Amino acid sequence: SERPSDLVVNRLVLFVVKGTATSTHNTVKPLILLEELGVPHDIYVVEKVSAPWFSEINPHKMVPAILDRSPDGRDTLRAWEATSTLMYIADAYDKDGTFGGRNVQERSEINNWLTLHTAALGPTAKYWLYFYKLHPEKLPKTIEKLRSNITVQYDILERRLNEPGQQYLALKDRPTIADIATLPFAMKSTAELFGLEFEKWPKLQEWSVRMGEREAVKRAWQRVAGFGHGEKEYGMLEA
Amino acid sequence: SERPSDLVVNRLVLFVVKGTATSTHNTVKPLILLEELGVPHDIYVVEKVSAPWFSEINPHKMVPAILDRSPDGRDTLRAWEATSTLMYIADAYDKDGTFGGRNVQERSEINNWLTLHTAALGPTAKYWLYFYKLHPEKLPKTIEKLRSNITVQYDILERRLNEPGQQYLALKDRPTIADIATLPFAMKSTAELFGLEFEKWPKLQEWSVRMGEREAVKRAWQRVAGFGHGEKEYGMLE
Repeated sequence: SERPSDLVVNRLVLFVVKGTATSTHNTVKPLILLEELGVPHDIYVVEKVSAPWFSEINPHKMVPAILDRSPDGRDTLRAWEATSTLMYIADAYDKDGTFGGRNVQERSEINNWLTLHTAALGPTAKYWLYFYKLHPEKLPKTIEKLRSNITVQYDILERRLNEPGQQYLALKDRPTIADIATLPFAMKSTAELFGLEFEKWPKLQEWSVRMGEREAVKRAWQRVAGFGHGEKEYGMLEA
Repeated sequence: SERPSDLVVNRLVLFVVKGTATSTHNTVKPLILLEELGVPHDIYVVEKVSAPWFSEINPHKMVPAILDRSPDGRDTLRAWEATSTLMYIADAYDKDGTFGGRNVQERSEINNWLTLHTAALGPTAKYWLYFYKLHPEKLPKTIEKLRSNITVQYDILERRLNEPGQQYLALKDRPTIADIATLPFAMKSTAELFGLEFEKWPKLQEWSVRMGEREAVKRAWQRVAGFGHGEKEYGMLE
């Protein structure tokens, strides 16, 4: 379980895999927040998440994961699970609470809508994709029930965004880590993958377009697609 | 929607349902942290989580949920989703970060092991229980794959608790909201429900017992079992 020669932690390192339509919807989450805050970071493209050295970073053996220097720069720390990477980046780099929440009131709603995604739509979408593509046997009654549960989550988000002045999920005024966490599983392209007509949730669709127009979000989607298709296929990408 | 006349927010209100074997595994989580920190609170036993007035508090229409006064008293705050209720209580009441984490390094590990439960074991256990008991049709291949996924999660927790000096999931020295979130789904009674032999994860079983011996945890289990079975069946308890 020796670390590859090219893995060093001089700044925040974000672990990703080769970019595909179905490999980027969790890794893009911390990348959006890094781009929003302009955090200096490296990208490490993992060839095999099953590799022992990677399990020492993330024992759940998935991307995204982060290695970073401690605030005083003496030690190294780690974040894994997409929602945990958002919480870490906000803690370490969002001192103004622009995306993390400035007070107990803001953080109460951010944590409600962030946790709703982490517990409900996120894992439901993950199980849908697993049974749809990865499970050796096709289980259509299971796939259909998971698809049905996704529409129930879209219904909750739609109700929220129909509330007066509610331009984003947590706060009225600005997007937060709750919006960043939800976006990849609540946009037209992902809805079409699930076999859903996204137009049935108009305020949710409008919200997805508004999030999509943010320069940091555009930069994140642009970059995450390219990782592992460049000059260097695997390992630490050239800064 | 108009609230019941007995629903007033003079302090933290924890929304629960009548105590049964199958109704307490999520509501016990915020109650453990309230007992650990000695947070003043009220208990509201919800008769119907389908009630329109309740969906104004939690749009996911489940317990636990919280109403509380904002620190400055200007707003009524809400928390819903079991993990969010832990985050809220920690934010509002855990001044020293005893359960929430005192520094960026502590919080990085607490949030890792808390989110593992929120995203992996929690929803996996929920889907196992749904397909096992609630789904009109029995889908054994789905139930078996979910049961398998539970054993993989126990394997991860076992690995962690085998690391030198790692007495708790997040921190070596003390339990955190990560441990509180995990306990209800990683103890002998729950393992037995899943048809698993909990002895096959010895360090995880030792950890569950260590958590279980805490006075706050004992009080929380006792109280959550009893809600709705005292003087009052539904509404604000006295």
